[PDB]
Amino acid sequence: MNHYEVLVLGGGSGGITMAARMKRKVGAENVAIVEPSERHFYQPIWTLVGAGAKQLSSSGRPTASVIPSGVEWIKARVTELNPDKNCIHTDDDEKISYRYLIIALGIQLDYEKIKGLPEGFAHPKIGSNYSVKTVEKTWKALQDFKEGNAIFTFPNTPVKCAGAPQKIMYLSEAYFRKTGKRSKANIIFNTSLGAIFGVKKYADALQEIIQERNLTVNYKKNLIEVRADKQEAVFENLDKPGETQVISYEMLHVTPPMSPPDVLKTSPVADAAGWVDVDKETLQHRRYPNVFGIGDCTNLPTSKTAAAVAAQSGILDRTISVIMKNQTPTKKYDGYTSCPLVTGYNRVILAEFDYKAEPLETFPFDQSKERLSMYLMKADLMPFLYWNMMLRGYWGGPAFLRKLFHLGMSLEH
Ligand SMILES: Cc1cc2nc3c(=O)[nH]c(=O)nc-3n(C[C@H](O)[C@H](O)[C@H](O)COP(=O)(O)OP(=O)(O)OC[C@H]3O[C@@H](n4cnc5c(N)ncnc54)[C@H](O)[C@@H]3O)c2cc1C
Ligand SMILES: [Cl-]
Repeated sequence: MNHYEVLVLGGGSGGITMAARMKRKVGAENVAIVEPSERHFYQPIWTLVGAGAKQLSSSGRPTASVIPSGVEWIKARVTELNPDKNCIHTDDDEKISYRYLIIALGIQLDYEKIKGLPEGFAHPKIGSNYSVKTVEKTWKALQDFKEGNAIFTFPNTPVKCAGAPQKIMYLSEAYFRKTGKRSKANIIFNTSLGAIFGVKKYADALQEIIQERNLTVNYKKNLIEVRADKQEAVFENLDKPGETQVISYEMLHVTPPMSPPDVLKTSPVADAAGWVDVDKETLQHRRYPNVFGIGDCTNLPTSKTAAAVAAQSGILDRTISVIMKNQTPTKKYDGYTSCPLVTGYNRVILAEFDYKAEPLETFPFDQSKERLSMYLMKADLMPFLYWNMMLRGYWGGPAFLRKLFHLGMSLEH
């Protein structure tokens, strides 16, 4: 049975970042990544891809080109987790043991929970920014929009980047004004949630936009059926159960229902809902002390964002180092996360907050305003930071940046 001191499950944002950091602690030959996909994507780009502002090719690189040098890429899927015996099963019929385990399997998309998807994507006028197979269909549907309803959904499940389903709406509405079709478009946001955003400061700002641009937002409305050939969508009224509505669309962006990865749902490392059961502050597993979790696959009570993964990687780096010296972890993860809310083709409301859902802004100015600077940062600077800093283990969030920015705001006050 092959053994690795540190075994990383998943070759995404959290997996590649943790493998880079652990490589410095224990050596590249003592680290392994279990990842099936041959491509690695910076998913935050797909919002602008579906809006036509960015190309899909720029968001992906071969998985081989982000594996840390010297670290073994176990190209396969995880099929079973047996933490009581510190081992893992693999769709190549291979068993792997570990001294420490880092689980970073992300979140799972389930378009099939909606009738009848994904078969409906074979037809025009419908897309989804959440899949590499459908993000370009969002842009094609936005280009070919003539007249009618432009409908954007938010499912009744946990999601990754909760702001993305409404980012493309603001971008679509700006495109309609840009190209002389706003008078023809009826923009509808049907969300299963009862609020536009989970933080008061940024939700109030997003509400100003919704009123100013005459966007229709129906809360507690969930998409249940797509009749793609008919170009109809069926929504259920979560507020009055039993009520359903069939509505035509000239453009339909679908945010799929999401769930923990299937291999984790009934796994011994999951909680009652299927997420990896980890400590809120240290990211160490609550049952098995040599198991750790990071990212969308965990039950960390904060937003599932790559920005949260960056902040979690720094905490988890310390947690495992302290555990490696038999000590007790002291640095607590604050639940930092950020959703770069694109409101136009050159504006971004940069929401940053913590576990208490209170703003934790990095910059001195008020980030609840739409800013060209925050757009230029997200579009033209974050991608470089992602490939070159974070995936190499040199980015643990903007905590140090926030402190030194506030120090200068004390030098001035
Ligand atoms: C459209 C969109 C826009 C977004 N915009 C932003 C943004 O502006 N800011 C932000 O902070 N976040 C954003 N996000 C969120 C961000 O992309 C994710 O939260 C981030 O990638 C989470 O990292 P992760 O490692 O936990 O998951 P991932 O990066 O998705 O990694 C999961 C990996 O696990 C692998 N895997 C799955 N199952 C198995 C298995 N059984 N065995 C082995 N490997 C497996 C997958 O192949 C994948 O490589 C956005 C997401 C989307 C979809
Ligand atoms: Cl760090």
